[PDB]
Amino acid sequence: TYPADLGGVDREAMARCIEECLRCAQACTACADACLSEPTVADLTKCIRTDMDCADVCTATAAVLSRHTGYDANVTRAVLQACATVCAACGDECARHAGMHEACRVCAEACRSCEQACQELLAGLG
Amino acid sequence: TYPADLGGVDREAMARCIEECLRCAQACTACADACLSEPTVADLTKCIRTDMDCADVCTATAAVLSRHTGYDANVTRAVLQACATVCAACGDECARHAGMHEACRVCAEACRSCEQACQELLAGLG
Amino acid sequence: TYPADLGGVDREAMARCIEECLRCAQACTACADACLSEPTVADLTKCIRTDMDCADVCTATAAVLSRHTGYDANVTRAVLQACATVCAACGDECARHAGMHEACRVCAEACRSCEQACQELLAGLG
Amino acid sequence: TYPADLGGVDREAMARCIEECLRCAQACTACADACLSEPTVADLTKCIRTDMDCADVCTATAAVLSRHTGYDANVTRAVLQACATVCAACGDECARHAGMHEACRVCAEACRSCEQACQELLAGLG
Ligand SMILES: [Cu+]
Ligand SMILES: [Cu+]
Ligand SMILES: [Cu+]
Ligand SMILES: [Cu+]
Ligand SMILES: [Cu+]
Ligand SMILES: [Cu+]
Ligand SMILES: [Cu+]
Ligand SMILES: [Cu+]
Ligand SMILES: [Cu+]
Ligand SMILES: [Cu+]
Ligand SMILES: [Cu+]
Ligand SMILES: [Cu+]
Ligand SMILES: [Cu+]
Ligand SMILES: [Cu+]
Ligand SMILES: [Cu+]
Ligand SMILES: [Cu+]
Ligand SMILES: [Cu+]
Ligand SMILES: [Cu+]
Ligand SMILES: [Cu+]
Ligand SMILES: [Cu+]
Ligand SMILES: [Cu+]
Ligand SMILES: [Cu+]
Ligand SMILES: [Cu+]
Ligand SMILES: [Cu+]
Ligand SMILES: [Cu+]
Ligand SMILES: [Cu+]
Ligand SMILES: [Cu+]
Ligand SMILES: [Cu+]
Ligand SMILES: [Cu+]
Ligand SMILES: [Cu+]
Ligand SMILES: [Cu+]
Ligand SMILES: [Cu+]
Ligand SMILES: [Cu+]
Ligand SMILES: [Cu+]
Ligand SMILES: [Cu+]
Ligand SMILES: [Cu+]
Ligand SMILES: [Cu+]
Ligand SMILES: [Cu+]
Ligand SMILES: [Cu+]
Ligand SMILES: [Cu+]
Ligand SMILES: [Cu+]
Ligand SMILES: [Cu+]
Ligand SMILES: [Cu+]
Ligand SMILES: [Cu+]
Ligand SMILES: [Cu+]
Ligand SMILES: [Cu+]
Ligand SMILES: [Cu+]
Ligand SMILES: [Cu+]
Ligand SMILES: [Cu+]
Ligand SMILES: [Cu+]
Ligand SMILES: [Cu+]
Ligand SMILES: [Cu+]
Ligand SMILES: [Cu+]
Ligand SMILES: [Cu+]
Ligand SMILES: [Cu+]
Ligand SMILES: [Cu+]
Ligand SMILES: [Cu+]
Ligand SMILES: [Cu+]
Ligand SMILES: [Cu+]
Ligand SMILES: [Cu+]
Ligand SMILES: [Cu+]
Ligand SMILES: [Cu+]
Ligand SMILES: [Cu+]
Ligand SMILES: [Cu+]
Ligand SMILES: [Cu+]
Ligand SMILES: [Cu+]
Ligand SMILES: [Cu+]
Ligand SMILES: [Cu+]
Ligand SMILES: [Cu+]
Ligand SMILES: [Cu+]
Ligand SMILES: [Cu+]
Ligand SMILES: [Cu+]
Ligand SMILES: [Cu+]
Ligand SMILES: [Cu+]
Ligand SMILES: [Cu+]
Ligand SMILES: [Cu+]
Ligand SMILES: [Cu+]
Ligand SMILES: [Cu+]
Ligand SMILES: [Cu+]
Ligand SMILES: [Cu+]
Repeated sequence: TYPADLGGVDREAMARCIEECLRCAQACTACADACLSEPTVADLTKCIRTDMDCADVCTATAAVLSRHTGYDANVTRAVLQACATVCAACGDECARHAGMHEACRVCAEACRSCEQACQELLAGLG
Repeated sequence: TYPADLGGVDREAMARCIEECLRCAQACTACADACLSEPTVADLTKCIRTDMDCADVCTATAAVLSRHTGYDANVTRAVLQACATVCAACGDECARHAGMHEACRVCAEACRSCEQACQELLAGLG
Repeated sequence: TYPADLGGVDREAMARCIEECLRCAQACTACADACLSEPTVADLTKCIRTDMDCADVCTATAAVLSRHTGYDANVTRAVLQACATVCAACGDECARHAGMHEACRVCAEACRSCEQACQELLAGLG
Repeated sequence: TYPADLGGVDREAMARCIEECLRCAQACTACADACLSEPTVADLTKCIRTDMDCADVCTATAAVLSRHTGYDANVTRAVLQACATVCAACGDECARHAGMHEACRVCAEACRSCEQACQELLAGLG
């Protein structure tokens, strides 16, 4: 897909990462809201905050990875590393409420899946 | 899905609107980039600008519509009206390059589909 | 600033609206976080949700209003109306906690100021 | 500002980084639009693309850095590294058009300033 500098990149891995980022951003926005409406909250504040970060970073990553013109591997690697890191953190935080709140079980799966997609694409941008 | 103030809302129409916004934001980000890489551009500048607006508004609309806690129909109606309006404008602009650039044919379909989803949900929030 | 279609627009009002949107988005992001950390919360859930919507819409509005190329008054009016409406809603919600939480007093002022800037610019785009 | 895990962080450096991210996001959005309207473009396509990435990452970074609740230094470091990297890339790209287009001179200064603010805050999160 387009420039020589993106020669040898897995276009399927790029497509999977973009779809995973958009699904994971929406999952995290939905999960921050679901935790907000739980008669519990108070105990879910780090979870809500991490959901908000994870939605913001997945949104930005989906946009950066969607652009081929004037591709810069340094920018793309740094953005993928940020998204991998926040997805890992948000997956772990949501998994802690997997039994207390069904929304966090589903969101934990979304974060873990997007973490894997970012890591797989990052590993191939050498 | 959650509060009494969202009694009588079509949850399926709400879900379709959220998925359409995320697919249309990514379609418009991809199309701004595709037009940027076209040996043409120069003639595609309004198209690129409208793609950027349409991605920004679809992103915001997907997030607002994903939230049920403390739902406010005035805010939701105003955001859906904005998204309907920009999707209409971006659909028309991309359709003009439908024969010159395949990306704009696909993006025009995305904008028209998301315009319909916003209008259908807006009509039922009375 | 640029096209004939933006002839007769107040460039100072446009600049004030953009700066107000960015200051108000950050104020609302900060206030959602401040309410999240308040030993209270539980009672601040509509406030947090409205802060999140208001940040998302102010962010999108700042970007749309920053663009002059292929200006479309219908899109700009609809986006300003959405931002005015959410700033009004978020200003009212934060003002309710003005005495309980200092963050919401400061955020209420930010929302009211950005509401005024959107309304003033909207009134002149006839 | 709030949790023990943010003990020893420079609150002034945190505030400067947030303001720099919001000013730099708007500078880059404005510069992508300014390059789009330049009778040149064609030659400014990498510049426009990098402006779009830099606006998206600065927007996300401003939001993440605005949140104190459940602070995670790994997430914050990774996001600051991404923002530093894209600001460096966008500063260099805009500087190349500093003499051809006044918008890119002003945007290059914005990118360089925000790069410095991210690097200074990152260095102190050890
Ligand atoms: Cu991704
Ligand atoms: Cu993601
Ligand atoms: Cu997510
Ligand atoms: Cu949640
Ligand atoms: Cu949660
Ligand atoms: Cu959560
Ligand atoms: Cu998450
Ligand atoms: Cu994420
Ligand atoms: Cu991502
Ligand atoms: Cu991620
Ligand atoms: Cu999570
Ligand atoms: Cu959770
Ligand atoms: Cu949860
Ligand atoms: Cu969760
Ligand atoms: Cu998640
Ligand atoms: Cu989550
Ligand atoms: Cu994720
Ligand atoms: Cu996540
Ligand atoms: Cu990912
Ligand atoms: Cu990814
Ligand atoms: Cu939608
Ligand atoms: Cu849409
Ligand atoms: Cu779209
Ligand atoms: Cu396009
Ligand atoms: Cu186009
Ligand atoms: Cu376009
Ligand atoms: Cu579009
Ligand atoms: Cu859109
Ligand atoms: Cu939408
Ligand atoms: Cu739309
Ligand atoms: Cu379009
Ligand atoms: Cu087009
Ligand atoms: Cu096109
Ligand atoms: Cu298009
Ligand atoms: Cu489109
Ligand atoms: Cu389009
Ligand atoms: Cu659309
Ligand atoms: Cu669109
Ligand atoms: Cu829509
Ligand atoms: Cu919609
Ligand atoms: Cu504004
Ligand atoms: Cu605003
Ligand atoms: Cu605000
Ligand atoms: Cu607050
Ligand atoms: Cu609040
Ligand atoms: Cu609030
Ligand atoms: Cu607010
Ligand atoms: Cu706002
Ligand atoms: Cu605004
Ligand atoms: Cu507003
Ligand atoms: Cu508010
Ligand atoms: Cu409040
Ligand atoms: Cu508050
Ligand atoms: Cu508030
Ligand atoms: Cu506010
Ligand atoms: Cu507020
Ligand atoms: Cu506001
Ligand atoms: Cu507000
Ligand atoms: Cu405003
Ligand atoms: Cu405004
Ligand atoms: Cu910053
Ligand atoms: Cu920045
Ligand atoms: Cu910038
Ligand atoms: Cu520029
Ligand atoms: Cu440029
Ligand atoms: Cu540029
Ligand atoms: Cu830039
Ligand atoms: Cu930036
Ligand atoms: Cu930044
Ligand atoms: Cu940056
Ligand atoms: Cu730049
Ligand atoms: Cu440039
Ligand atoms: Cu320029
Ligand atoms: Cu520039
Ligand atoms: Cu810049
Ligand atoms: Cu720039
Ligand atoms: Cu920057
Ligand atoms: Cu920049
Ligand atoms: Cu920075
Ligand atoms: Cu920074």
